[PDB]
Amino acid sequence: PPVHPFVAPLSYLLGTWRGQGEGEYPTIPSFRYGEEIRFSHSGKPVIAYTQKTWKLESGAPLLAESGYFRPRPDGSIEVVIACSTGLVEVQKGTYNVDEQSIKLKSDLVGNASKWKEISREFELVDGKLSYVVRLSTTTNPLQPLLKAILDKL
Amino acid sequence: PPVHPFVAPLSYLLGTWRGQGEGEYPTIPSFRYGEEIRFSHSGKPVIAYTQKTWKLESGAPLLAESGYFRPRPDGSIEVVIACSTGLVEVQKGTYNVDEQSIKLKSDLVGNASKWKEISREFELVDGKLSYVVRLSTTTNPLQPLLKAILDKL
Repeated sequence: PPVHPFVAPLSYLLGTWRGQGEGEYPTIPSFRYGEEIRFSHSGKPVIAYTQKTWKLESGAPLLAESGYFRPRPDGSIEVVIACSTGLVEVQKGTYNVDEQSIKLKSDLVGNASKWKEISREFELVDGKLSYVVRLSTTTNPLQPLLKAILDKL
Repeated sequence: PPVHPFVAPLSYLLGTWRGQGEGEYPTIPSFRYGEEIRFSHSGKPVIAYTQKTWKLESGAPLLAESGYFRPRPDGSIEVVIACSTGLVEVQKGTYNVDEQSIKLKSDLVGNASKWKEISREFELVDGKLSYVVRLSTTTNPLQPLLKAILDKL
């Protein structure tokens, strides 16, 4: 399967990333986690995304997500994600081929009444995949929650 | 690892299913598709679901979806799904251990303005997994869209 021309600008994502991150939020005291993310494709104008996080010290599973990245040649992109916690997300924004970055704001957060906005920003930095996830809640404004850096395998 | 007691009632699902199905809807002329579904778990109170469909005759990929089945011992169950078409779904309902059936109605259909409600009912019949997906849209009431029957591999 060749990479679809719609997906070609993001082909640096494709493969298996592994690394580690940190969470902290006003409500949640800080923590570290292992993370693995696989981007794959089947020759269509879509990238499939799957992800898992585990306890850094125990290797005991925490969360999983899966979804689909849908980029379009005008630089816009939508991402739909389902989480093992029972949450769904519609994410929208842009990608920049120069910066090899992707900036997303939730258009919808579903099945999580307390969580308002979620943004996710990816960025290839030094050949490693980085992201910041931000969360806003009923009571707390939008602010970082998760930061990670992963090596491509 | 080993089956969480919450997932235990649904352990028949676990594995890879392969079969075919049919789509028809007032707007859409009838079509057939090949379909593969994989239910798996990592010992948590959740079943991961991934699915793909392809053209019966050509073998060309059509859609894919992924998400999570979350059953609870009160017989209730919640399913979240992300689709390669950029849709998300929150499904809610019940499973019946006697009938080996699962009946879900969407609590939310996300990023698909014309589609209002999607119901999904599964049933193990004769060792085969079979389902009906129902759709209502802005102008059409709820009615079958997809019917499939899969063999466990």
